[PDB]
Amino acid sequence: VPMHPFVKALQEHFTAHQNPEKAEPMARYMKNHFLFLGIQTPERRQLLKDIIQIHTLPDQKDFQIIIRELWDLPEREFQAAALDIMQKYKKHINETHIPFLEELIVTKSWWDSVDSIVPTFLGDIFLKHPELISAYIPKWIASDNIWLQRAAILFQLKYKQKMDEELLFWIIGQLHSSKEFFIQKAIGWVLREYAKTNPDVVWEYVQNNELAPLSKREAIKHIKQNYGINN
DNA sequence: CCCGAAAGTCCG
DNA sequence: CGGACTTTCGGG
Repeated sequence: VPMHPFVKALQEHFTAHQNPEKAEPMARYMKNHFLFLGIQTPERRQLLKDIIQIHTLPDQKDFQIIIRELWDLPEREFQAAALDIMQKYKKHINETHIPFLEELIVTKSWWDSVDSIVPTFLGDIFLKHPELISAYIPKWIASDNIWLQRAAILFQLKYKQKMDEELLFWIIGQLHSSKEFFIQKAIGWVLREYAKTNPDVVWEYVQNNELAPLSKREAIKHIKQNYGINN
């Protein structure tokens, strides 16, 4: 069965505008886990737009198929484009897509893809269906996969006043001993971000609970100005 | 334009 | 460890 024509067209059009000179530092930035064509986001967005203008966005029946086929291509720009395309199908994504999103998180995994899946797509789903959080988050924390663990930490990133504080701090407690940079840093990020909404609660938490040095430092990067640094 | 964010390197 | 600095991207 041939590649979906929309995906074939995108592959052809991206490849015709590849930049091997830029591809080398772009690949180094992601610690050489992926090949790159060398196309940065503004042009990549336009090249996708070109193909949508010519071919139209595929019928929603093929949405998951398109994403998978792009996910399976070697160069990282195709996963970046896949996430752009998923946003165009946003209104069609719901709680039944959580396993599909899980599988994107644990394949071709790195911070660039995972951070574009978790606080937005999964965040929105669990905001609407908070009763489903306990069907997934305990498994993610217990798994060997650091990107599912990072997903558990960051899905509430943008919740602001809708943050479930007890849940957030419980998740962080489960993962606070991790020696993995991407877990320590995710903990720092979500605390720093939530501190923009509720600085008193984050300050109390970090002064009175164990965290990796990196996590605490990142958490209070801004709010330490509000409370001061004791001698 | 600006600022803040994932990262990243380089150094003491 | 953590500070100083780097580009790229999202967003006000």
